Amino acid sequence: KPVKYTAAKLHEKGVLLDIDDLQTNQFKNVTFDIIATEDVGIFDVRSKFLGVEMEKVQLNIQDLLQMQYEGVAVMKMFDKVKVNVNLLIYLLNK
Repeated sequence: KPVKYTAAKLHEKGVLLDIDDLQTNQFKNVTFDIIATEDVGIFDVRSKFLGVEMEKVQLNIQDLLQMQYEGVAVMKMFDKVKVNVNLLIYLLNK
C-alpha cells in the first residue's frame, strides 16, 4: 500500500525544498508514492508527473542517518528534487 504525498504538501511541510526546472505552479502535478519493502529500513519512492511514473529510488534510512552524521541537512532524492534529510527520516518512520 503506497502512501501518497503531493510535491506541494511536502513543500508546505518542509520536507521538499525545490524541484529544479519546475515552476512552483506545477508542484501540484508531481506526486510521490512511498512504498514499504521487505526490508524495514528500505523504502521504494516513485516520482509521478501528471499520473505518470517518471523515476524511482530506493531509500535506505541508514544512508540518510549517515548523512545526518556528516552534518548534512539536505540531499537530492532525485537529481532534481531537493529534500530535508531530518524531515524525510521522520516521514519515512511515521
